[PDB]
Amino acid sequence: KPAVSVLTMFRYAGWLDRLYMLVGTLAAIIHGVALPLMMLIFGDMTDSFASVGQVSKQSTQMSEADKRAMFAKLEEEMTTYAYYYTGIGAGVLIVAYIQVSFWCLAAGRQIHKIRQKFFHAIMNQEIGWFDVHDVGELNTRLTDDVSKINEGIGDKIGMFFQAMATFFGGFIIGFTRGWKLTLVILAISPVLGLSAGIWAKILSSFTDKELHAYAKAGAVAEEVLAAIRTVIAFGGQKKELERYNNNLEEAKRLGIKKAITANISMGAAFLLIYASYALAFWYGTSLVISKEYSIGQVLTVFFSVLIGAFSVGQASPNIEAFANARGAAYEVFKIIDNKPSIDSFSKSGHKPDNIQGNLEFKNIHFSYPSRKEVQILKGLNLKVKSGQTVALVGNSGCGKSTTVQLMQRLYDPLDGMVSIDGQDIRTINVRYLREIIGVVSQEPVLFATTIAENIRYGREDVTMDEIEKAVKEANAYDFIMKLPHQFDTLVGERGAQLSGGQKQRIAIARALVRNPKILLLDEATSALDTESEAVVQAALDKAREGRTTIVIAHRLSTVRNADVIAGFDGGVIVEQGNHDELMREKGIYFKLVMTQTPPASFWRILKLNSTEWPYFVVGIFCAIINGGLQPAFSVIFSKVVGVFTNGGPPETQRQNSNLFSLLFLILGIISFITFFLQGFTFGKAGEILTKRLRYMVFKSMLRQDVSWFDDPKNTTGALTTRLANDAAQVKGATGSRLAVIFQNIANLGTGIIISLIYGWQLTLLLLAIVPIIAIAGVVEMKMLSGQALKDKKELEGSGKIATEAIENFRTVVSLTREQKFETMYAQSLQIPYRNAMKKAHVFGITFSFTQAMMYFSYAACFRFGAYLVTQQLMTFENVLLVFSAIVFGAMAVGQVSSFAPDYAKATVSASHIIRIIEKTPEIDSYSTQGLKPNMLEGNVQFSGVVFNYPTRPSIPVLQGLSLEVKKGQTLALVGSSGCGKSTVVQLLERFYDPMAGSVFLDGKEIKQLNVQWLRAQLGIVSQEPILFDCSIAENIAYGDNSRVVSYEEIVRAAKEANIHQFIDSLPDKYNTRVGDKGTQLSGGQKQRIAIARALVRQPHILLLDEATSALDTESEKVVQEALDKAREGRTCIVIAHRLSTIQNADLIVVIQNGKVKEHGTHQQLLAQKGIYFSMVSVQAGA
Ligand SMILES: Brc1ccc(Oc2c(Br)cc(Br)cc2Br)c(Br)c1
Repeated sequence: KPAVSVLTMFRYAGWLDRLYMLVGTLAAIIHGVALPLMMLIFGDMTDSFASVGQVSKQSTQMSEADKRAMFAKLEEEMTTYAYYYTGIGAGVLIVAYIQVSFWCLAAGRQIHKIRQKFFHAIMNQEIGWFDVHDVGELNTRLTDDVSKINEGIGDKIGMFFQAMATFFGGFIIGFTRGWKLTLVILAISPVLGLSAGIWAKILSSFTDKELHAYAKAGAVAEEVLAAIRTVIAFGGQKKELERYNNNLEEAKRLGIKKAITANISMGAAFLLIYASYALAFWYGTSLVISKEYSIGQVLTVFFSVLIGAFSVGQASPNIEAFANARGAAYEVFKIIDNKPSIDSFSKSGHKPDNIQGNLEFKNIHFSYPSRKEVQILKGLNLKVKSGQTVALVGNSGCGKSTTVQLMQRLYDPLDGMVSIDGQDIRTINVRYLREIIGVVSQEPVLFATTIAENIRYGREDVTMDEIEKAVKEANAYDFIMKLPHQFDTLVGERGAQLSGGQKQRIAIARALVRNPKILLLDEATSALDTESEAVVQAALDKAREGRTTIVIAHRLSTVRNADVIAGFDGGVIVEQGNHDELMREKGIYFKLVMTQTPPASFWRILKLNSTEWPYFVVGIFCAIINGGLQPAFSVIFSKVVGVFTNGGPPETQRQNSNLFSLLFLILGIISFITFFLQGFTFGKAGEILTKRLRYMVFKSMLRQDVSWFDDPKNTTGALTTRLANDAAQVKGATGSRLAVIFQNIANLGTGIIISLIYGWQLTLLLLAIVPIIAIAGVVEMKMLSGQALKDKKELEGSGKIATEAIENFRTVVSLTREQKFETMYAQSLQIPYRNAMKKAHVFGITFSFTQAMMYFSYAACFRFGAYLVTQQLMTFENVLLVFSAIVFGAMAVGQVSSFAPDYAKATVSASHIIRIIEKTPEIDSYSTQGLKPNMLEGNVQFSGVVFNYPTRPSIPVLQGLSLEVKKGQTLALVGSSGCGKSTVVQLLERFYDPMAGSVFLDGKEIKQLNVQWLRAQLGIVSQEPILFDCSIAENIAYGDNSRVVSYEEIVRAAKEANIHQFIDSLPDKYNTRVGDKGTQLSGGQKQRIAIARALVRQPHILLLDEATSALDTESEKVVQEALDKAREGRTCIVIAHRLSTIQNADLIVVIQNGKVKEHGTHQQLLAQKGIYFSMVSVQAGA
């Protein structure tokens, strides 16, 4: 919404840039003007053939006589027109180069300047300005917005003016050569504007419906694939597929409905558009029979106007290009034009010599940019004498840290003054002030360059001698020399990551080359390892003694030797003095002392699509007819102008034109009828295989075993996404693109034959010319993408050293050396500039070439069409025919190149989808194999089990685990931590087979047992029960599948679980809808429901996995009261973390390191003393 003055935007264009734009825009208008002229001549060529076309047939007496006057007229005329044509082509060749080159030149020249100025502006902002802003956004704002600006002031303007030139130029010629047809042509404009308006309403409204339509299915898929382990446990994999299939079934119906309507729309629209012209032209005929117009003039106006008419449309994008570029320039120039109070690029203010370094802080009230919300310094008084070293101590607020902030004048204070020597800080030059102050900060930063270079950021003029003394005076010499490459090493976020204590010591060296008279050390020892801390501390102590210093840390080791110590409470300076005095004060300081002590041929996807042998042949046959039908319109048009040009005696013409125009409208209706067909057939044929594919994928997906679903690669979202995209994308490829690709090859084919047989060698020529301009049209785009990628690569290097400068900014400014990064940025940019210059010459040449190639190619159409061909008996009516036929047949091939990516994007999306079906699991629930034992009573043996999770085969969970539990008794399971407790239940559900060892139930190894039948006997109840959205009766009935469960049966289970209070309490009762769509309830009820479905199954085995995990107060007491009633009739395993409620358990088992450690009945483990005793003691105590 905000935008910029048109004149400010160009403020960096002067002298030449203004001229370039003037010559370019000029040439741009000449260029535009060229096309409607070219069409004007196409009238005069017509009148020439038309005068001879009328007189030639008017004879029917003399022959040789017509070999004289006619041919002479054609000779002089055609040569004239051809000469002019060759003229225009040269014209466009020149202006088209001038157009793009100059504008791109201006663009480059300015954007270079914009970029430099912009970065300079970023570095000039004071810190309070950064504190309030997001640096990341600002950098992305550096690289993206300047690009928008460049796009707008680029050759797009030239294009705009070329377009307006064709539009004006079109409608002028439109009006002068006649006022009638133009008005008649504008008259039909609203209709075309109106039909394409139905499209923006249909598309936008229906696009949501499908996104709404599948949103119902992909919801199923989301609550399923999220709940997977549950549906896997309860084996609802047949139902959860059935549901998805039932929503898919609707989606396809809506999908076919859309297919019907959208094609009706497209067809009807097209028919309106073509009827609309055909009337303008037939109206154009009605005025020729009246001898009001010439048959060539009808052309001249009818072309010029439609050209100019569409030229409006072709300009519209460049308007947007420019506008966006204005709006993009607003926030950029706002930084450039913003001026700081502080600067630091300013040359102003005193520069004292012989600074003795006497500092004082007077009544300083300050607040950081968070402003009125907080005031962190309320008053203040502090002096520090020259050569002394003062220490600042405090509990919190780090108002300590603020004084170091004010002393570099990063912020100016609200009220009060900071005084270096006698003078107010604000009277001294900012840069020089920063140059007389050294700084060592808590988190040290090193820019990416050599150590010498980072030290060279202390001062730009320095020699390895001074570097050496500096690092040796920081005692950083010894440790870096050992490092390879010596001072030439690397540092940064990338490469050569070092000890912090070494980084700080390079930082102290950097600070030391500064030879500052004032030192600020903030926390520099804090957040550092104890051993190296002393190493650095020594350097700090050696860094002072030449200087006056203020230091802030939480280390009261370094403070003692400070000449003065200062405490803060609430921004108010409170205690000051030598250490001893402060202790004698027994105040804040003392208190703190005591406290701290693969693209490939995939046919099989089409083989799946072969489920329909028909609906393809229908569409294809139907589309090829449509292909053959298109050029016939050109044939008509050719003979409408043809017979009319070839007329001879005028009486017969008027009756014929009617016949033709009638036929054409019979063809348009036959075209509509074929088009809707080729649309609908493919559409339905797409929508059904969409179902088949999504079905088979979703089916194969429920086949895989928990091992797969654990993968970081596959998460619920990524799968729904993979599920939608891949299925849409293959529909696309077998969809419209193919129908069209066949319609068009048919269109060129049926055109090329007609043309070829009519014109001998006329066509053969056009087929030499067209492919070359096409290819030449492609190579340009290749070069374009090439240059684009290259420049992207090059400005990226610069933006990288920008990112460094502005992300680490508060440090660079502390060191000054902003001019450094300015210069570096500048040098970096210099390559894309010299590049951007070449870009213009290239862009220009390619464009001009592809225009010229078209105009000269036009000259060849007629010069050969006349002369050699029309000096022969071969005729004009045909030359027109072949012009249109071939030239359109080609432009229909233009659609091939456009649908090219739709195929690739589809095959890649097929690539995964054919694999996701074919992948098979280790444990497949689908295998009907497995024993299905007849004997009821459950036992469970875990023997010698070693298990590692497939995702994390590093730290093992189970190593040599062994358990046994008899029927009808509870096995309590305790652990130090982890899924060691929980993995048991997973393995009994056979989510996994163990690596080594084995687990039996009835004495049969489950590994050889039927996977499904196994899980069918299991009473799984987990931490967070996931309930699908549906009647709670169904969430319960989920407990048993392969059969519909009785109402009284799901009642009994809700009676069991103690959930009945709710289920009767509700208005709907058992038909109420749950899952946070229809209704919401707390976890206790959800759980009791999960308990209900657990024992609807009438399992022989409950599995209670930390069932009380999320729960509170009486809710626990009631759920536990349900679980406790659920077991004791069954084999049970309870890993519950309430050991108070495990006290009554037939066996308790303590898991340690995946081995069982302790086991026995409660009092039996209580009789011992060890892990379980410690477990029951700790949380009974706490
Ligand atoms: Br009759 C008659 C036939 C084609 C005409 O222009 C074309 C041409 Br030429 C080609 C196609 Br495809 C569609 C139309 Br509409 C006109 Br104007 C009148």
